[PDB]
Amino acid sequence: IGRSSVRPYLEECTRRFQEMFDRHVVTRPTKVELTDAELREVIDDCNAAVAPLGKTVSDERWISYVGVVLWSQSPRHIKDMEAFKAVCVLNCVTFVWDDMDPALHDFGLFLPQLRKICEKYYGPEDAEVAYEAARAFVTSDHMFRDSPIKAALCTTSPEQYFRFRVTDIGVDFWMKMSYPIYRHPEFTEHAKTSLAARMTTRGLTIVNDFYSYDREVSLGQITNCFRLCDVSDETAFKEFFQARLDDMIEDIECIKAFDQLTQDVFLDLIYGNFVWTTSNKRYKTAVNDVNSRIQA
Amino acid sequence: SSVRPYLEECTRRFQEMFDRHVVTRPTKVELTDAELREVIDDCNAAVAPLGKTVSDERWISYVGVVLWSQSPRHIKDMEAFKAVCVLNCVTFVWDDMDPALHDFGLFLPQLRKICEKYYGPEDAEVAYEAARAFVTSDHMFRDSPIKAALCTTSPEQYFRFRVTDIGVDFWMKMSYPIYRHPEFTEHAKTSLAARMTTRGLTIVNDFYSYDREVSLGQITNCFRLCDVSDETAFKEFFQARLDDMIEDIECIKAFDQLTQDVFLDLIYGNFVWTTSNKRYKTA
Ligand SMILES: [Mg+2]
Ligand SMILES: [Mg+2]
Ligand SMILES: [Mg+2]
Ligand SMILES: [Mg+2]
Ligand SMILES: [Mg+2]
Ligand SMILES: [Mg+2]
Repeated sequence: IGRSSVRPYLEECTRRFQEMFDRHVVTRPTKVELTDAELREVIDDCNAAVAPLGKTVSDERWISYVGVVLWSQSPRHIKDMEAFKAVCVLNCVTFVWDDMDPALHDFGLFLPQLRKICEKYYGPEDAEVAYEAARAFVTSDHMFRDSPIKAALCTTSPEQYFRFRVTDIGVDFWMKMSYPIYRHPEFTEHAKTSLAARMTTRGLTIVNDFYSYDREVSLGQITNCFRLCDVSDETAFKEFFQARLDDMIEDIECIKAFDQLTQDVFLDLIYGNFVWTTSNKRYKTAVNDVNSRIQA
Repeated sequence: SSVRPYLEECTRRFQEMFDRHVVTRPTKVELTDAELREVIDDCNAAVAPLGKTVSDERWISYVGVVLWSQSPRHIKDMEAFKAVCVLNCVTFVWDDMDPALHDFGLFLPQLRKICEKYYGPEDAEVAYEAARAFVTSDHMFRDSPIKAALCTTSPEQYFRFRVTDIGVDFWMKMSYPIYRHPEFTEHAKTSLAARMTTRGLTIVNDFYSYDREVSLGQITNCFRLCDVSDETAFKEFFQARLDDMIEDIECIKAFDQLTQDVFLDLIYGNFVWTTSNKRYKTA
């Protein structure tokens, strides 16, 4: 398995995902429109942050990354657009880190840039929280690139895999830098306990694992739950896919027990990510110029 | 209902499991009589503004879990160790207190005082934030619809809640200064450490504290997800929880040797304390 694929299922599963969201979430996500200059403010900061790492990346590639933030926040409830712009920058620059050959990982060079982004957009205390989460994320991505721990958690069972993904997919980082956008106390506390990350991990990870399976197997990347099944076996795939859909539904139904603003945010993240993932260049083909490995 | 009809068998089954999968037994940390008094003085000073007194016996009951569940082979900082002793004991008191007794204005400063006494500046912020998050979570979720949904839906929703609520995430973020081991610090700060150890800690505590919490109408206990009266269903459910512990423990063994030691000493350590301590023999 290195040239295995979920291509045959692409159509049916997208419809299965879509019908699950129509039944259980209902409310469609709405894309944040960035003005002319906000978009270039963001992209300018993004280049500045990765510039020390010595790899050019395109405005096309930036706008691929930033799409998840434009689509998966909660525009009904946004209050702080400076915090929003920060999440755009931080998520974009850590995507680059994610897509990057570990030889290009310079902490001494990159970590000061993360701190600068945070101090620019947040107040003193939010900046510290956003930075520790940024630091932990890029440190975790680097730590596990060939770790035996990653192999154990990703090959043992769904539970061990999703436990790894709370940090690795970046959703704990996302909550801890997104709470200042909303200035909602309940959500802020769920972000700080990581309950918010834990509630949304499977919904984000299952969707992303399906649509990025082809790219990741081609690159030898083993962090994908559908590697726990034989995708060439249609019966095994469909049974596994079904249990992953049950996981998403159970999570969503428990999310509805949270207060109204908080659950709106959780569901806009799960559903928004699905709209971005299924409409974006990054998940259209295994290898292209917005998702190719950034190497030596 | 009660799980006393099962206590004898399940204790042996727990032990058999640890003997096979962990083997290395926990050992109790001995404090000098000076150290014990410093801890108890710090504990009494932190709870005093809340207006409740705590017997010296009940403090030593609480501190048992820290004496037994650290990894004495790897300790490099006894000031950090006494911090955990103090922080664990005082947050125990907060756990057992009626929500009306909860006052953040008075208690949060005492937590920060403790962390500032025993830790460097960076560690003190990490320990204090985790202490704040724990007591704020325990308060927030008393009679919360969220807690009811997460504890009555499935084991998976339940254990997700317990990562924070049982206090293991707090434990790791206040305990990594004890060891100054760079890998363990990172797993502690990602909360991977807490996630790896949540079920081993929670399943044990849930079994032995089931009787108390059912009497007090507390729902945060996984054995309320099965019918403890039906002994077939109980044995089935208890086996699945045992399988949960075994899988976690085998995956923990892929962590580095020192980190793996701390994780397993934590889970096994808590089982010995729980089974022997005053806290868990009557409601
Ligand atoms: Mg990744
Ligand atoms: Mg990736
Ligand atoms: Mg992926
Ligand atoms: Mg309790
Ligand atoms: Mg409790
Ligand atoms: Mg208990």
